[PDB]
Amino acid sequence: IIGGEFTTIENQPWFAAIYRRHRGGSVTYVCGGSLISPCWVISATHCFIDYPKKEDYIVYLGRSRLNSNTQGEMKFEVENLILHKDYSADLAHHNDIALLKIRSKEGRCAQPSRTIQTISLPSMYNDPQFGTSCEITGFGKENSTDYLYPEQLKMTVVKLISHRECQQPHYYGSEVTTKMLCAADPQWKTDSCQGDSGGPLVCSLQGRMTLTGIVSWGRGCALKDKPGVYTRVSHFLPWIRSHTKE
Ligand SMILES: Nc1nc2ccccc2s1
Repeated sequence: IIGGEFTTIENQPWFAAIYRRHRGGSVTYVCGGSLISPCWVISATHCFIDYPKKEDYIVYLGRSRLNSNTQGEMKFEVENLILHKDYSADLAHHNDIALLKIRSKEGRCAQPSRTIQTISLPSMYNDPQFGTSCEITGFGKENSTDYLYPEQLKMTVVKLISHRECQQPHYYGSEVTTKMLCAADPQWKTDSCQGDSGGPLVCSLQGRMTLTGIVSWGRGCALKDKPGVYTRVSHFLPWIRSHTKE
């Protein structure tokens, strides 16, 4: 997250931190995700496509720090890693959505607590109007030029951009489809960045906090006329519903 503010997991208790174990034993951060039911985390396919083997991954819930344990956190293995079969990449990632079925070493799913909660899905084809303020959360870079990721979780606020505006040549042209959502700051001063992929774009939809988007792609970070692009969750409900019975 470029700009914005530090936070803790109590302010985004559905946030999942996803790591990969290497041969040799070293563990590195992959991407964010969101707990949508006790056994299911939703994220982005592009985070996993190069290493599609479920055994490679570790998921934490209730974690506020990147490389230290948070009191109360839960650690899970990935029982199933489900990637979208229509995924494609050209800048733009199409159908950039993934499901992780989580399972602890003891065979259990997430147990809700002060630091671990689920986020509601939107109803179909129901999104906030352009100009609406939403929140994004992640452990991604704080500056495009940084090498390190922040040790503490961050969040910021971005505003939804209409498809009409995002499709202008001077924005992203045809790279953006109707299954994607653009969001940015009016001054371009805050944005998602490398390492934020897979995490939640959350909007309040009729009084309910709702998973409107999943961090997917963008040209650079916090650049004029280059918004963050998000998988439009409300266009994938049948896919999510079918695959969460797996
Ligand atoms: N504005 C955005 N920059 C990035 C970088 C990596 C992934 C997602 C995004 S969205």
